[PDB]
Amino acid sequence: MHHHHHHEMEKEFEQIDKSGSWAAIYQDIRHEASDFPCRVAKLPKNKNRNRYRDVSPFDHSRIKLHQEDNDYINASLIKMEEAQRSYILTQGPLPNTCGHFWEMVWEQKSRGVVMLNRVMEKGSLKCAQYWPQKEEKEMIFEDTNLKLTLISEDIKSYYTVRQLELENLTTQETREILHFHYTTWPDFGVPESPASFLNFLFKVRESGSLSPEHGPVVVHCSAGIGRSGTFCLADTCLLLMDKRKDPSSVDIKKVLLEMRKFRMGLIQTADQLRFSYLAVIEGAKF
Ligand SMILES: NC(=O)[C@H](Cc1ccc(C2=CC(=O)NS2(=O)=O)cc1)NC(=O)[C@H](Cc1ccccc1)NC(=O)Cc1ccc(C2=CC(=O)NS2(=O)=O)cc1
Ligand SMILES: CCCCCCCCO[C@@H]1O[C@H](CO)[C@@H](O)[C@H](O)[C@H]1O
Repeated sequence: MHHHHHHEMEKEFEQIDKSGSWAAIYQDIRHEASDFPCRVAKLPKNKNRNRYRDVSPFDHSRIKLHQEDNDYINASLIKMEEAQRSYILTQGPLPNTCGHFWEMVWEQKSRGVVMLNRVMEKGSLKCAQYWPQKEEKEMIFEDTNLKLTLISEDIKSYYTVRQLELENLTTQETREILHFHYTTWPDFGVPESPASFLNFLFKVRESGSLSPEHGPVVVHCSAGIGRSGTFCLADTCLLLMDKRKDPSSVDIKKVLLEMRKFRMGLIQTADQLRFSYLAVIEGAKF
């Protein structure tokens, strides 16, 4: 990628931004977004497994738990072919689905978990605390054979990184799970700056949590679509620029619509779309 690519990219952002065109672009994405059945998510017995009735995983891409009783979890597999990366986007676990959440992490062989929301937002519980606190580092999930222990916790200004140990109580196998928690990303909003977001994304990448040597990273916010979608779109577009002969050929609208074939509503505001674009052009420099 040469300087002319950077030039066109930056000029384009400026042109879109100065004319406030994000609004129209975002509307077109919403208007063209695909729709597929969500029959399983809507089954009566799955009512208490969904945080929002208007946010469901499509049947074709939903993540199935390996258990036979009820394999449903509100989670979707976002598989980006050209970029060669898979992500699992899920809702913030409910108190009764924290076990399911870790069963998914175990079954999919994930190494990292990216959390982009806070436990309480706008006065209500938007995500059950599914990881241990300092005073009780050990957790055992009801109706599961999984134990979770907090090994380390590093609290920074805009995010916190944790090392966790997940253990299968039946086989005694233990695995290191990295928790990347962005603690200052407002609901329906954007990160404080492209720099903070990029530092976070790069930290996730450097850990190996996004490598094909491990299962798909699990990403979530409250509904698993707005902030989670922004995070994944930026990472994927960055991947495409590093792989393509001509990085300026990346079509952000096309890429987002492709991701939306896997999970509904990815990116919830025009400003989040704008931020994704900004994060990509800023990250392209690195
Ligand atoms: N759309 C939204 O803002 C959020 C989801 C939403 C939340 C957050 C975000 C995020 C922004 C972000 O930046 N990141 S993010 O976390 O992804 C995006 C979307 N959805 C809602 O608030 C909807 C009510 C609604 C429906 C349609 C349109 C508007 C409101 N509320 C519910 O679904 C609660 C509810 C769930 C099940 C039932 C039930 C029906 C039933 O039949 N039985 S029941 O279980 O009681 C009844 C109520
Ligand atoms: C997510 C980041 C996507 C970056 C895609 C940038 C595509 C640049 O596109 C180019 O921008 C130039 C400057 O306006 C125009 O003159 C060119 O005709 C146009 O093809």
